[PDB]
Amino acid sequence: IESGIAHIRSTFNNTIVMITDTHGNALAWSSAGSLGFKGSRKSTPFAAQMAAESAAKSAQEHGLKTLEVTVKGPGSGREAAIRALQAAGLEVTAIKDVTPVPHNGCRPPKRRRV
RNA sequence: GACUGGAGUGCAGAAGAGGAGAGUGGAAUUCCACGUGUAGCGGUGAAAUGCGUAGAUAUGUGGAGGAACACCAGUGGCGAAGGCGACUCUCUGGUCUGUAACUGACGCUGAGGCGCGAAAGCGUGGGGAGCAAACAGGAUUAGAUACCCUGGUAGUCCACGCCGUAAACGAUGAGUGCUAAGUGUUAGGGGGUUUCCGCCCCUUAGUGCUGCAGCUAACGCAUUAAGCACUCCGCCUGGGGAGUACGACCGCAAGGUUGAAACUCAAAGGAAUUGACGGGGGCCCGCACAAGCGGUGGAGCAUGUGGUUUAAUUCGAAGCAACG
Ligand SMILES: [K+]
Ligand SMILES: [K+]
Ligand SMILES: [Mg+2]
Ligand SMILES: [Mg+2]
Ligand SMILES: [Mg+2]
Ligand SMILES: [Mg+2]
Repeated sequence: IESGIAHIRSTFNNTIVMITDTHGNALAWSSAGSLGFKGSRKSTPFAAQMAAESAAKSAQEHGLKTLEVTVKGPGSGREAAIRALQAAGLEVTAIKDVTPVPHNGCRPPKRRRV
């Protein structure tokens, strides 16, 4: 009711933004597809902003003033999404990383055009 | 017979992902269960196949399973090479530095043999999370038995045993000595100075950069020589056929090692130079685009050209650069 955590999964294809409680129960989420986009336009900072805003202004169901934000992936829309979450009318307390880095564990798939 | 600069042992130190075994750690991919949780996720140049209201995607908790080990990590270390990176222990190999104690040429190479030997692959039995040949579906395309997407078996991992190939490459055989420098870097030693620290110089074995002589067809090599010399081995004698055929040996097999001729060609090739080109880069320009104006292509006619039909339909011009 007072504070939440935001998880953004930004990738070179789409941006998901989920607002949850600090001990990890979902209240809301959104993405560019639920926002109404269909192609590469999903992958844009504008879609990132819009999905962020929809997420936060539904998170004001049970209400909050403060967010801790956690950013995942190489998607370029993290700046726009964080600006959205600051400017929607919430006090983003801190930003942090969820870069899922293995210490050379399981290997990636192949490069493209090979 | 004698000696020690080679070679080796001893003695005092130093580094190290050198190898085998056993055990061990946490990231992190996947999966199982459970909450929260609502309609998308994924992917592309666009998509679609596919997963998803029988509830995902995500988010947290806990658990299972295997594979590889970020930072350190560096033209840095070690190793004969292949290659070796998480940690600890055990068992082991080799290298360098200093000494001049010890032996006293005991050495260098090395046909034929013996072993090792990336990855793929083969046999048996496990394991199999990811990635993934083959394959299926979806796109692409003129077609696509491909690139591209979603899935995915062999495999990849282990034990044991085979296979013994490689752009297995520094495309540069092992050994010895000699022939200018400058500079990093690693492991050591010696000395001058200084409170150690720190700076400096000399030297040993490595590893890299740049360069003198000299060599080289040149590119370039240059005390880590492709220099100057000696020993030993292996290999070459135009291209292709052909690393084929016969033969032998090895191999469960796949296939490997050894290795020709007939026939055919008049070249094949290396390095470098000048251009031209480039679905390479960079800089600059032109109505070249873009921004705009008005037009052609549509209609009718004039003209020219083509094709044709003609006794003849004179000849010439033919992408830009022929066709009022
Ligand atoms: K096997
Ligand atoms: K190699
Ligand atoms: Mg193998
Ligand atoms: Mg224009
Ligand atoms: Mg007209
Ligand atoms: Mg004419």
